[PDB]
Amino acid sequence: YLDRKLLTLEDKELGSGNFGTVKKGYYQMVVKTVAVKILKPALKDELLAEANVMQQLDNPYIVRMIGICEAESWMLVMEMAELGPLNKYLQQNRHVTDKNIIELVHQVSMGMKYLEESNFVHRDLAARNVLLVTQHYAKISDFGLSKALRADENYYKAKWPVKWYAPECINYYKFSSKSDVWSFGVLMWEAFSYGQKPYRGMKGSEVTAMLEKGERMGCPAGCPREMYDLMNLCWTYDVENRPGFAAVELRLRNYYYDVVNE
Ligand SMILES: N[C@H]1CCCC[C@H]1Nc1cc2nc[nH]c(=O)c2c(Nc2cccc3cc[nH]c23)n1
Repeated sequence: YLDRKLLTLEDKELGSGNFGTVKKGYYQMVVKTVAVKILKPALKDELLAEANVMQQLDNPYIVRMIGICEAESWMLVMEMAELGPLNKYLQQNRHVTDKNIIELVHQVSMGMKYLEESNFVHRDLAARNVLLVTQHYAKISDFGLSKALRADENYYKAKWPVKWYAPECINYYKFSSKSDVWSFGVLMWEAFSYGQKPYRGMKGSEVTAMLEKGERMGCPAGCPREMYDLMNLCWTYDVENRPGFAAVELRLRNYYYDVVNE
């Protein structure tokens, strides 16, 4: 699809994953600054599946794909989020206000509400997969594990990011928008913890044991009671009683407007 002659890549890598590297580039559309996933048979199919998901999505809070290019390696060219991953940003900017964190996490809930309405499951929702366009504009990224739900099912049956996964994912291998809501609760905890890793010092098996005991991570320092209450609701054990994204986004929206009033 894209013309390799129209793409100029920077040598430095922004990041990496088993897929390969993420590099900054420029594409001749005006010129568009881009982030490019560069592959490093199954990997090619995985990148094309990621591209196929992104092609179907159109929302202000989800990273846009520009196109694909088959050159020195398969490349997935996407819009650039200049400020990078949310967890890293907050670790480096410890004075971002609680109001600003709520604004950003609410934007992610708006993107996830759209994803749920579209019947896609993200399956890797975590602060490392929320990118900042500006200090006030967040977008969801990294659709490599995402799936388009079948017309007749509300779940996808499957190394996993265990600390972000709901009990039904671990126990029954079933991934739904409600499974993404559980991950969104962990993402909220990460955001209010300024990008600290969740379940510090614990093995995945210890986390599963902790959750089975009805125990949950505590309230981050300075996190508003209302936001902690929402994280706990996202962490409802029984998938059937857990809220969907419409309910989560509404709670965040109303709380953000309350904060804005001051
Ligand atoms: N989850 C991230 C981090 C883990 C590995 C994978 C990596 N993935 C992505 C996917 C992306 N998709 C679309 N646009 C992006 O900009 C982008 C992206 N930018 C990005 C990453 C890291 C640092 C910086 C600094 C500026 N931009 C950065 N990182």
